[PDB]
Amino acid sequence: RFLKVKNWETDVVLTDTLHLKSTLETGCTEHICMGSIMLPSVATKDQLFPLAKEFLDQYYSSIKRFGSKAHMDRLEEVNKEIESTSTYQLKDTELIYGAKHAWRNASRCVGRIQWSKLQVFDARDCTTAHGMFNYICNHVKYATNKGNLRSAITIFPQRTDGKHDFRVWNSQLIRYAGYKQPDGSTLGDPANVQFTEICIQQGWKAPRGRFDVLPLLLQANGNDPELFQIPPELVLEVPIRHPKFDWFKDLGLKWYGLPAVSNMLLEIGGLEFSACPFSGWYMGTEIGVRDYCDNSRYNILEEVAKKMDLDMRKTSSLWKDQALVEINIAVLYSFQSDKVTIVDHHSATESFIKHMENEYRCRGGCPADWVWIVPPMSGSITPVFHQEMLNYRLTPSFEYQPDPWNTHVWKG
Amino acid sequence: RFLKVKNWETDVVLTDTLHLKSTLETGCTEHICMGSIMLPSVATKDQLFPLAKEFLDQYYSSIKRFGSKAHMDRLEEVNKEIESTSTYQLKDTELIYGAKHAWRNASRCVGRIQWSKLQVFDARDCTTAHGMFNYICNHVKYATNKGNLRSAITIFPQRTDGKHDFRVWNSQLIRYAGYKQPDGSTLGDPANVQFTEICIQQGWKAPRGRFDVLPLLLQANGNDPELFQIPPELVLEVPIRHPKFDWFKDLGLKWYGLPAVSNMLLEIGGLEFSACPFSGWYMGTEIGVRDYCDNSRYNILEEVAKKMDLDMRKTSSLWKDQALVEINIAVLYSFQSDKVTIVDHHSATESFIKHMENEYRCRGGCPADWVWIVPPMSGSITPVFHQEMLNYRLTPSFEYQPDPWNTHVWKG
Ligand code: HEM
Ligand code: HEM
Ligand SMILES: Cc1cc(N)nc2cc(-c3ccc(CCN)cc3O)c(F)cc12
Ligand SMILES: Cc1cc(N)nc2cc(-c3ccc(CCN)cc3O)c(F)cc12
Ligand SMILES: C[C@H](O)[C@H](O)[C@H]1CNc2nc(N)[nH]c(=O)c2N1
Ligand SMILES: C[C@H](O)[C@H](O)[C@H]1CNc2nc(N)[nH]c(=O)c2N1
Ligand SMILES: [Zn+2]
Repeated sequence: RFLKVKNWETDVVLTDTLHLKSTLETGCTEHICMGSIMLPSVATKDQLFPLAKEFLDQYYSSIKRFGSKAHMDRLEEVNKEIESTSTYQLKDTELIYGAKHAWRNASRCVGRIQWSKLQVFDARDCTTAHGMFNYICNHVKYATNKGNLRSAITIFPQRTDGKHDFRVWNSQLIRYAGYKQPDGSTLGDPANVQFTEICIQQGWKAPRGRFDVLPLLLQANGNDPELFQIPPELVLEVPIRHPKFDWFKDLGLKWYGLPAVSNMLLEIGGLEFSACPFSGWYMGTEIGVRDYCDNSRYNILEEVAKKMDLDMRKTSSLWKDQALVEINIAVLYSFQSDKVTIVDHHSATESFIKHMENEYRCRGGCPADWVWIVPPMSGSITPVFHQEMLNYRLTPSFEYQPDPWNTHVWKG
Repeated sequence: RFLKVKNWETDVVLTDTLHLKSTLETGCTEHICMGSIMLPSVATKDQLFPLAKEFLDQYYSSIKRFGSKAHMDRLEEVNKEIESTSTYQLKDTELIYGAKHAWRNASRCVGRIQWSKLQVFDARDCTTAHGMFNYICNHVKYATNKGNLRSAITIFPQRTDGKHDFRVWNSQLIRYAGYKQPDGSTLGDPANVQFTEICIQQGWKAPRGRFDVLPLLLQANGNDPELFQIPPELVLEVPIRHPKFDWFKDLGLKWYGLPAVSNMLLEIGGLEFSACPFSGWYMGTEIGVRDYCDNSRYNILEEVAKKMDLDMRKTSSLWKDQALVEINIAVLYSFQSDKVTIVDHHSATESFIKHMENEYRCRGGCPADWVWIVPPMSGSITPVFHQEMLNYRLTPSFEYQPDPWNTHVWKG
């Protein structure tokens, strides 16, 4: 009832009781562990009050007024509004708390040491896709902050019935387009090929090149979504050069500064915000390992091996690893020389260990998904590899949701 | 009741029903996942017959005679012997099947494609520590096979009462000694420091150097354990050189050829074999990443960085990664140039994916522990990073057991 997580590189032990607050289910059972399944898995007014009460009880317990006068009245206020409207509305302060804690509880996030420094943009007065575009542009500009990146989230109106849904159809505000070829291969980002042709469907005019920034596809209040192109002055990009290999520029590689995921659902006291794009800054490996070196992504280990004078015949020459380290020294160096915020997987994972100690101290635990926290290269030389982690689903939370084109009752 | 695991680098999907046979518990619940906990957690004659029956039912179902004449008689034979002796004895063939399947079910093992080619040495007639030494020496010689390594396991008598236990006190048959220093630091292998002084306790005379092979500490039939030194001609060692950097020899590094874990418990039809050393061959990373570059192990990233002309001031120069790749090219190259069997983490993980497909095909699944299967470097450029895995505990199995010095009722 009070479980222990050990670190095996430092012999450090912490005791988890925060998992007792856990409510949702993990997909694991007593006889099966699903901690490597990628995505394991309309509401009524009955269900809504325990979720609202539970949330309000932790919000007022966090401003040091649990069960006090303001809390019992807010309880009644929301109870009455859920009887009346079969839903309710969060205070600005409750929205900001809920957002920061959804991040704080995101067990797959290695960057959560920053969770309390999150800028919450309340876009709950938005009514149209143009309104959404405007809010998103201000989000991008604000979070980019000329390379001194700042964490932010923009929260569009919550789901009501279910057919009046606000959705960003992009999986990230800033993504490079993916184009299939005659010979089957892929220019640009193979991840986004289907989306890059959904945009062409709704009317995008593709500049069929490499690092072409995709347009926004914004659905407001359930209406069919509409295309908007982010002003290119708002999309900050870092050209990737190496601090030794001058042929690295000839590779002609660049990535965007702002990782801003836009396809997930924010849940706060039973309220479902289906459009809530949030951004931080990149950890180096997400670009230099996964974006660049994934087989089904940019898949550039070919060239980086070549130009380095590498033994590509033998699988065991570790030419794949050797080009992988250089690519990540190059993204880091390129980003830092342009004063664009980036964190290397060593500093980010040490920060997470530090963050984990803070959580267990003042909170009683820190839900963490080892499978996602360990970086996708050099795993065991980072401190998180050796750190046992308990994963469990606290709320408020970010949750996956299906892509909107699989679910949307179209009409136009 | 019929779960699906997906690969996300190939979009390949397999269906797991083998988990329905699963019996033991995983440590996870519906509300907590412990898949990153390192070690989560005397028998009676009542418990023994279902375990014996279950095992016999799968053994006879494997030689294509399930429920037939020989099976129902063997059932009765073991039933009668568990009534009589409150235990029982495995046939040579049942022992070999049980052993191979404990390996086959070891969800943390990436090398299981070889599980059916396991050499089972039956040492159940052993009575003394000298007998154990003899069996172990023949094991080492056989499995080493002059560098053309062969998988093997030696199975000492099963636990009976609990105070007459056969145990190898070494965690591996071949381990380098670890000596603390005046200035606190460590010569040799810091992992084994406590064992390296337990040997000195029982009378070892330490050649306090680096790669000093430890003596065996063999406990037979519950008696106090005794020291034996493996003939050095039986301990095959690979000097580590790099195929580019001639200062790599000056590092003066070597590892033993034979990974042969000796501290675990083999469980077969409810029978507990507390001493069952088993060996295969090293995957490169266990030496070049964990053994060499772990903080609390040989911790040699210092020098390999230095001699390479590396920027060690900045954490973000990825000097740690850069020395790590070279070290692993060097272990691989050194082992292969000496015709000593070694497998690189690329081939071993591709083989495991191939093996996984075989299992789901002819068996209905393959218990796999993602946390342990993904190699500790370059995780996402190997195919297992992108492979969802269901972990569950089948039997026969290898299980952890406490170190014998924490449990042994001494007397001498
Ligand atoms: C401030 C800098 C940040 C860094 C360095 C960071 C780092 C990461 C990384 C490396 C991942 C793994 C995702 C992948 O590998 O594809 C991740 C996931 C995640 N991040 Fe953070 N992040 C940051 C900010 C944020 C913010 C501001 C939020 C929310 C407001 C957030 C919420 C999440 C969530 C919910 C996930 C997991 C979602 C899933 O299940 O896929 N992060 N983060
Ligand atoms: C044939 C070559 C083999 C290779 C390349 C191999 C590879 C590995 C690796 C890399 C690990 C992870 C352990 C660690 O990282 O410290 C492992 C674990 C394991 N291996 Fe294999 N292995 C081989 C043979 C065998 C054999 C012959 C057996 C049993 C008879 C076996 C049973 C196990 C078990 C039970 C574990 C996990 C034990 C635990 O929970 O710590 N392996 N193996
Ligand atoms: C705020 C943030 C910052 C960052 N630096 N990186 C992030 C990565 C993801 C993310 C991206 C893709 C996938 C699916 C494929 N891996 C899961 C994710 O969590 C995310 F949501 C948010 C991120
Ligand atoms: C047969 C075999 C082959 C190999 N090539 N490697 C192996 C590694 C381990 C092993 C070693 C240490 C630990 C604890 C610290 N990691 C767990 C293990 O499973 C093991 F048992 C067996 C192995
Ligand atoms: C199969 C596995 O669940 C999947 O590849 C996961 C593993 N861990 C990950 N970890 C991070 N940070 N990002 C990912 O995309 C993944 N992918
Ligand atoms: C904390 C974590 O459970 C621990 O470090 C595990 C992670 N995965 C591992 N995987 C392998 N192959 N070997 C290990 O020692 C470990 N250690
Ligand atoms: Zn689990």
